[PDB]
Amino acid sequence: GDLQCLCVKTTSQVRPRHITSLEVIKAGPHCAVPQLIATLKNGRKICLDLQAPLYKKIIKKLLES
Amino acid sequence: LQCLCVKTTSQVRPRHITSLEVIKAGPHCAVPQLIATLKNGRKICLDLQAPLYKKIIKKLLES
Amino acid sequence: GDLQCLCVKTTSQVRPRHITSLEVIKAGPHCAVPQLIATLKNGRKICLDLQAPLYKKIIKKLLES
Amino acid sequence: GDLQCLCVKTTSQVRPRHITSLEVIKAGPHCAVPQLIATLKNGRKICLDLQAPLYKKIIKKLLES
Repeated sequence: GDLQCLCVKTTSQVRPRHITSLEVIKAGPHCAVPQLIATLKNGRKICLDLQAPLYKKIIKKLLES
Repeated sequence: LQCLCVKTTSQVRPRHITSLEVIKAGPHCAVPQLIATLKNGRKICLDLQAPLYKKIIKKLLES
Repeated sequence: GDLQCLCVKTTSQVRPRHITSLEVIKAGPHCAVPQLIATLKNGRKICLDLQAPLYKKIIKKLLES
Repeated sequence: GDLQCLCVKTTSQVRPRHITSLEVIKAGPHCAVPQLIATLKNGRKICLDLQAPLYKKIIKKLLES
């Protein structure tokens, strides 16, 4: 009932080098769970697995760009 | 149908929307996706209802 | 204020067909004018002219699956 | 290109608790450096310096949210 989240289904089926941006959204009254939304080169957006290995490395790639 | 916007909503006040992202239908997602960002920072998926997104696009393009 | 307009100038020579995503940004502290960021199939991003009707057609092509 | 850097300056100090969203934009034709966009409760957006631990504390603050 308190999970009106954009991120319903997540993924790990993406190459880190294809991510142009990552948004980390705090849990809130509407979606009381953290959210990781990543944008691809094609403008396509996807949700990443809260605690899967991939996100950690996506963040490293981004910062060293 | 490997979308982001699996469940959409119309419960939103057009005036609180700071940005709207319109995503074209593709191989990973059968239909178009409307992703609005509110002032507080929150993101949501809008219902593909012409009168509603038209109103929204108007307030944004006329700001 | 920490932010400024993202758009420097707009592009008029582009095919609606090549746009994968369009971001419409309301005016505010960051920028006194609305912004239309179109992402192309290759990943390139451009800004569209507000006066120009070109975008009303891109929104059409986009909104129809 | 059509786009310039969104961040014209940065805010070297803010309490991790004010942030509701952190967008990490990788360097590209739009900007030669990464950019850290933090959205505050009031809806204010500030840019952060690319200091590893400092925002890596804002990111965990958000993930453990």
